[PDB]
Amino acid sequence: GSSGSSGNTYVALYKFVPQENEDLEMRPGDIITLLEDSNEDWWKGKIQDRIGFFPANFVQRLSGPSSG
Repeated sequence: GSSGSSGNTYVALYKFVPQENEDLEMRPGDIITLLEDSNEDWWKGKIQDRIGFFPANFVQRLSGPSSG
């Protein structure tokens, strides 16, 4: 990301099954790059070799390594 602004990463909790191209496929344990967060119910991101829309209730914003 050239001169990125919002570097928010999300880790897919469960596997998603896209019915149409528009939808994006993800697996439990992958890293998705949140690109568009205008919506609230569903968010858009970018995967290694995959791309598209996906539900937020499936992923969990990655805050970071919790520690004292």
